Amino acid sequence: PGLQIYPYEMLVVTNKGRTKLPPGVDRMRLERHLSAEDFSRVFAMSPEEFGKLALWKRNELKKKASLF
Repeated sequence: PGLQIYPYEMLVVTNKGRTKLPPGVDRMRLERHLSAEDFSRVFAMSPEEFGKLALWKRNELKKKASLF
């Protein structure tokens, strides 16, 4: 049960505004939207690298992507 992969930019809100996230988004878990080509290109790590990381490192990274 995972959220559909979004083309990052689909969630990469670049203009404040209380915008609404795609039908089924996870703030603290936005990464679940980043495609493998996006996660790996976003966090320079294998989508998996994350599936094995921690909540902290994950946070320190997600913030690097703005998916936090």
